[PDB]
Amino acid sequence: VMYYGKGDVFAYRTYLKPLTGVRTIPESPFSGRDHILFGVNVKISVGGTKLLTSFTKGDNSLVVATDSMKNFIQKHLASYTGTTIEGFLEYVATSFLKKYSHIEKISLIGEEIPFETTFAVKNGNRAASELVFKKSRNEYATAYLNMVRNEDNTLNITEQQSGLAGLQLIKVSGNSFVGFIRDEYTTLPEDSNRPLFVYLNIKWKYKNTEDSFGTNPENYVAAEQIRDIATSVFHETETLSIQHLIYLIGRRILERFPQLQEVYFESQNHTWDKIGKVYTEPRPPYGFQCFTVTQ
Amino acid sequence: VMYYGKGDVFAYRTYLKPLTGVRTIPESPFSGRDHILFGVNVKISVGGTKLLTSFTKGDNSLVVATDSMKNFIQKHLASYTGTTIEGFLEYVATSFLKKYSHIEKISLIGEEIPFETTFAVKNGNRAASELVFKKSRNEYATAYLNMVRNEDNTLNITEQQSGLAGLQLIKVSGNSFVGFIRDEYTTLPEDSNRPLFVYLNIKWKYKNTEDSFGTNPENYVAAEQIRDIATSVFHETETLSIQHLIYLIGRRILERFPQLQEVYFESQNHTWDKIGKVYTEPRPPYGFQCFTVTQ
Amino acid sequence: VMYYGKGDVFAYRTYLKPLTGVRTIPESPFSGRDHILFGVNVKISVGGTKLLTSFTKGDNSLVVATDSMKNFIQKHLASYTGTTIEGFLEYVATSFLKKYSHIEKISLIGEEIPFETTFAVKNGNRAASELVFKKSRNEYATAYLNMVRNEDNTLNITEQQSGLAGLQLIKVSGNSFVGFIRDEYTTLPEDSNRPLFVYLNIKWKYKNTEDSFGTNPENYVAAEQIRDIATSVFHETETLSIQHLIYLIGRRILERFPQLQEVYFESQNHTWDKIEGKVYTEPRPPYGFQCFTVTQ
Amino acid sequence: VMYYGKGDVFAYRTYLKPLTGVRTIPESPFSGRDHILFGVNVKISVGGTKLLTSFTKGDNSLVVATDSMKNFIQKHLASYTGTTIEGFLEYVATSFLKKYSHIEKISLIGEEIPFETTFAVKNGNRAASELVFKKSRNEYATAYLNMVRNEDNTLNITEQQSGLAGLQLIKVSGNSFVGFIRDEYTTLPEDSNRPLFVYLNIKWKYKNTEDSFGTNPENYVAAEQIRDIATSVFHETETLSIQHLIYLIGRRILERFPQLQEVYFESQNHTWDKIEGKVYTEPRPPYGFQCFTVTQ
Ligand SMILES: O=c1[nH]c(=O)c2nn[nH]c2[nH]1
Ligand SMILES: O=c1[nH]c(=O)c2nn[nH]c2[nH]1
Ligand SMILES: O=c1[nH]c(=O)c2nn[nH]c2[nH]1
Ligand SMILES: O=c1[nH]c(=O)c2nn[nH]c2[nH]1
Ligand SMILES: [Cl-]
Ligand SMILES: [Cl-]
Repeated sequence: VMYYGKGDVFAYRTYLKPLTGVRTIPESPFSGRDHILFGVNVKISVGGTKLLTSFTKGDNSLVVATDSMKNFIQKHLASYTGTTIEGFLEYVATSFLKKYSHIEKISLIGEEIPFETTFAVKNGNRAASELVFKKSRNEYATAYLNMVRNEDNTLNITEQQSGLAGLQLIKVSGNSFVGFIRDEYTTLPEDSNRPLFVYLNIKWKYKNTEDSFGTNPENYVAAEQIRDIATSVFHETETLSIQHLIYLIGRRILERFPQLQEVYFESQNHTWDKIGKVYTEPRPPYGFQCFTVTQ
Repeated sequence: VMYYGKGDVFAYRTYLKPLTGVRTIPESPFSGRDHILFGVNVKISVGGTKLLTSFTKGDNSLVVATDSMKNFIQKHLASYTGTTIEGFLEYVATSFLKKYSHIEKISLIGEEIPFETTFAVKNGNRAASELVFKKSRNEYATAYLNMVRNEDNTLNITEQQSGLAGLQLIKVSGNSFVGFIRDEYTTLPEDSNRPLFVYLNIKWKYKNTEDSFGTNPENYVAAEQIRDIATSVFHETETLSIQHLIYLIGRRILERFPQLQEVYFESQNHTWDKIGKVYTEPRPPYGFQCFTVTQ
Repeated sequence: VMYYGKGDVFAYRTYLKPLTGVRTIPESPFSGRDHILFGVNVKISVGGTKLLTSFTKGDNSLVVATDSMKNFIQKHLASYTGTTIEGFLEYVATSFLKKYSHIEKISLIGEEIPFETTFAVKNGNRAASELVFKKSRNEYATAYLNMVRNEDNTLNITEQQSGLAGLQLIKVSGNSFVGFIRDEYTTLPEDSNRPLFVYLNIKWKYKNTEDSFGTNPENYVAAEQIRDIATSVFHETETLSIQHLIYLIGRRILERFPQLQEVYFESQNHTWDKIEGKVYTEPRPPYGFQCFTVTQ
Repeated sequence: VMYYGKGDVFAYRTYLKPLTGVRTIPESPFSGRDHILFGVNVKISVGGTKLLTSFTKGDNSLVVATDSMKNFIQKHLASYTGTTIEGFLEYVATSFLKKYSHIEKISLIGEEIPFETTFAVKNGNRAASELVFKKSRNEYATAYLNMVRNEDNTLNITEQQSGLAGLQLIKVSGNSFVGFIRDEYTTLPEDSNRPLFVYLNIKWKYKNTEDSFGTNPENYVAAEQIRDIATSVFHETETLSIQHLIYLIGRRILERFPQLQEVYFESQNHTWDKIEGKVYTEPRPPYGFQCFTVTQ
C-alpha cells in the first residue's frame, strides 16, 4: 500500500445551483434540493509510483502538501457549477489528475453535512425559513469515487458508489425473530413481537456512472428517496429478521430505480430489552448484517 | 456534599397517554404528542443525614441500592398515567420519598430521547407511519425537579425547571458582530454579514409549578414551541451578537407564555471561517453566553 | 445570570519552569514535573453589570470579543514564569481584571492535557526521550479559580479548587456489597467478592490559596500524589461499597496533606457483569454514582 | 457480499496464563505480560452460501443468533489456555467452524482493552498492586484472523494480522517539512523546526502464522515492542515528513523482527499551530494522513 491525503475537509457552500427535475417515487416526496446551504466533508487519497521516494528518501519534490489538497477541494467547491456531491467529486478528481500528472490514482469520499428547514413567521403565517437552518446529526448522504490515469493518459472512473448513512429506525411492533438455532450457546428467547431497532447504511451503484452526477436529474437516485423507501418497506413488512428486512428494502430500491446495478446494506441490531410496556437499553454487544442485492 | 444515585436510566414506554389540548402559538404548529413512543433518560440523586454512616462506616443498612433506584424508575414509568416528563418526575419524586422515609431530598433529571415520524405508503398514498420512527440525535426536551421532606413531614418541590437542549441553528445572512473592543488582544475582524452558527440550551421556570405537569395542558410550555420561537426570532432579527439574539428570543418566550417566570440561555458560537461563498470549520475554541430573562 | 466567555482554549507551552522542591508522601514517588511540554485546556467566564446593554440593546462598546479572550490566554501562557496550572490561572485572572476595568468577576477552569514519556535508544543506552512524548487520554489534573473586583478596585480570589479527573480503577477482588435494602424494588444479589470498577473525580481545596500556586512548592498538593493515594487505599481496603472507599481515600488525603481544608469526590460505578477462568463483560448503561466531601 | 455477526463483544478474563519467554530488542524493556487481567473487545463475522435463504426468505433454520455468537466468544475466553489475543482468535475460529458445519468462513477482530499498574503501600513498602489496575484509553494491541472451511472439511487460516492502534506521539523539535510543491494551491509555509504530532496505527504480518500464537513465545512480536521502536526511531530521526518517518520505523521493525513479512502504517498529522516561551494551539479539523507498507 502507498497513498496519502487529507481527511475531514469540511466545506460549506451557500447558493449552489439547485437540484431540480428529479424523478419522484411513491414512497418519497423528494423532488430536489434548494441548495441555499450545501455542506460536505471530503476525504481525498492519491497514489502513484512516483511517490515512492517521498517515503524511501524523504524527498518532498513530488509531494502535493496535504494542506494544499484541502485548499484544492475548497476552491473547487467555490467554482463547481453542478448540483450533487457525486458530480462535485468527479469535478475534483478530474481537475486534480489534470493538474498533477505524476499522480496515477485518486479516491474521494464526500459526506453530506445535512441541514433541516425551520419555522419562521413571515408577516402573519408560519413558513419554512430561507435563512435559518438546523444542523442535523442524523442520517446523511455519502458518495465515493475512484479515478485513475491510464497508460494512454486517458482518465477513467474505476469505482463509484452513493449511499445513505446513519439511518436509525425502530418499529414498535410487527417484527419477529423465531426459529433460529437453539443449542448449548443459545440463551436468546424467541420473540414473536419485538420493537426491532436497526441502524442502516445503504449504498448503491449505478449501471451507468453518468447517472450519478445529476446532469440529467431524471436518472439521479437521491438518498432522501432511499430513506423513505426503507421506512416504507419497514412499515409494510412483518419482519422475520433484519436479514429478511434488508433484502426486501433492497428489492424495492432496485424495482423503483432500474438504472441501479446493486444495493449494499450494513445493518446493526440495537433492539431494547423488555423489562404499559417498558423497555431499556441493552448491553453493548450489537448484531450486524452485510448484504448486497443486485438488479 | 453527601448524596448518591443512578444515571443513564434509559426507559422506553409505548402508548403513554397522549398529550392533548396544548395551547398553540403563532410560531409553532405544536398541539400535542401522540406518545406512541415515549423515551426518557433519567438521573436520580437522593440525600439525607441518615446516609452518613454508609460513607463513614461502610454500613449499608440504609442504602437503597442504586440498581434498585433504576428498577424504581422503570417500574414507575410503567404505571405513570400522566402525559409529560415533568409530571413523571413528580410522580417518581413523590413515590420515592413516600417509600423511603430516611431520605430527606431527591433531585431528578429527565432527558427526552426524541423520535421523529417517517413516511410509509398506506395502500396508495404517503403518510406518517404509526409504527416506524426515526431516532433523532438532535435537540431534545429536558426537565429537572428537586423535592424535600420538611420537618413536619410534608413534601415540597423546591426547584423545577424545563428545557430544550442541543438546538443547533445557522443563519446564512442577516447577522453582524461589529463595534467590539479593539485593543492589543483583538485580531477578530468586524463582520457586517456573518453566517452566525449558534448552539442553544433554553430552560424555563413556571410561576406556578403545577403548570409544568401538563394536567391542565392549556398552561404547559412545550419544548417544541420554544424551538420554533427561537428559529422564528432568529429569522426575524438582524442580529448584532449572540447576546443580542438570545435576549430577543427570551423576551418573545416570556411574551407568548405569561405563566413563565424566567428563561435561561446557554449559547455557544460555532460560526464557520470564510475562505460562490465557501466556509470551513473553525479551530476548536468556542465562545459562549449565559443569560436569564425574567418576566 | 449574566456572563460570557470562551471554552476549549487549548494551549501547549514548551519548557515551562520545572516544578521541584515538593514534599513527598509514602503512597507516591512523585518528585516534580519536567515541563518540557505543558498542555492546558482553559475556559474563561466573565461578568459585570456593565455588560447588560450588550444583551438588552446589542451594544458591543464594552464587549471583549471571546476571540480576544483566547488570544489573551495564549499570550499569557507564553509569558507565564510559574510552575502550576493553579498559578497560571491566577496570572490570567489578575491580568485580565487589570486590563478590563468594567469586568467585575472572572472564573477560570484549566484542565491538564497530559503527556507521557517514551523510550529511545541513543549513544548506546535506552532511556526516556527528552523530545518524543505520548498524549494521554487517561486521567488529568484540573484547577479552578474565581476572582472579583471590589468597589475600591482591589482584586480578591473568592474560590479556588484543584482536582484530578478521569481516574478509572478496577480492583479484581477484595470488594463486597452486602446488607443493602432488599424490598420490592431490589433484584441486585448480595456479592461478597466483586471486581469493583470505579471512575473517580477528586477535588481538593486548600486552607491557604497561596499554597496552590507552587511558589513555595513544599506546600503544593500534586494530582499525581492524590492518584497514588487513591490507588493505595483501594488496594489496602476490603471495600464495603464505593461510599466506604471514597470516605477512606479522603481521610488519607487530609491526613497526608494537613494544609488541605476539604476533599470532594464524584464517583461512578462501572463494575462488570459476570458471565475455567472467570470472565466478565460490560454492563447495561445505567451507572450508580456518589458525591461526598470529607473535611478536616 | 453476504455475512452477519456480532460486534463490541467485550470480555474480561482474570488470571490468564502469563506470557513469558519472549525475545528482547534494544528499543524495548518488554519482557512479558502478567495477565492478571486480560481484556479483549471481539467482533465476529461469518459467511456461507447456505445463509442465503435467511435473507431471501426469512428462514432462520440455519441462523446462529448473533446473541449466541457473543455467548460463544465469552465462554471460550473462560476455557482458553493460551497467552495471546492472536491465539485466542484461532481458538474461537476453529471451535466455531467445528461447531457449525454450514458456516464456510469466519473473520475475527480482537482489540486489547489495556490496563495499567498502580501503586500501593503494604507491609512497609510501596510497589505495584496485584489487585488494582487503571483502565487505559491510550494505545492498544489488535489482532485479526480469517478462517475458511474447505470442500473436504479441513479448516485453513487465510489471513492473519496483528497491530497497535491509537499511538499518539508528539516530538517537540527535530522535524522539518520543506521542499514540497509550491503552486497556486499552496499556502503552507516551509518549516524547518515543527513539533510533529502523529497518530499511528501499525500492523504487521508474520511469515509463519504459528509465530503469532505465543505457543513458542520467542517468535512472538509484541505490540509493546513495536510501540517502543516507533518512539525510538522518531526520537533518533531528523524527520523530513511523516512519510519519511514511517518508512524508517517500518525498516527498523523488519530489521528487529526477521520473522515478519511486512509492516503497514496508517498515520495522521495532528501538528499544532504556532500562535517568552513557545506556545501552540489546536489546528482546524482537516488532517493529513498516510498509508504505507514496508516489506522484507
Ligand atoms: O434480526 C436478527 N438477526 C439475527 O441474526 C439475530 N440474532 N440475534 N437477534 C437477531 N436478530
Ligand atoms: O456574538 C458574538 N459575541 C461575542 O461576544 C463574540 N466574540 N467574538 N465573536 C463574538 N460573537
Ligand atoms: O458501592 C456501591 N454502592 C451502592 O450504592 C450501590 N448500589 N448498587 N450497587 C452499589 N455499589
Ligand atoms: O509530513 C507531512 N507530509 C505531508 O504530506 C504534508 N502535507 N502537509 N503537511 C505535511 N506533512
Ligand atoms: Cl515516596
Ligand atoms: Cl531491552
